[PDB]
Amino acid sequence: GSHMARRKRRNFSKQASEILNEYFYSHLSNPYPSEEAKEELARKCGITVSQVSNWFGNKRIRYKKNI
Repeated sequence: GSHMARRKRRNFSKQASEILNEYFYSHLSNPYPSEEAKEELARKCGITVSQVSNWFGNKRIRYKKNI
C-alpha cells in the first residue's frame, strides 16, 4: 500500500506510479482519452483529471501509432 494517509491523498506516491503505468497498459485497447477516463483514474488513484490528462497525452505521444 505505502499510502501517505488513511483518507484523501495528493499526486505522486505508489498510487501515482500505477495511475501512469496502468494507463500505458489499459488505454492500448482504446486510443482516444476522455474526461470520464481521466476521472476514473483520478478517483481510484486520488489524482486530479488534470494530472491524469498529463499522462494521457504523454502515453499517446510516446507509444505513437504508425509512421
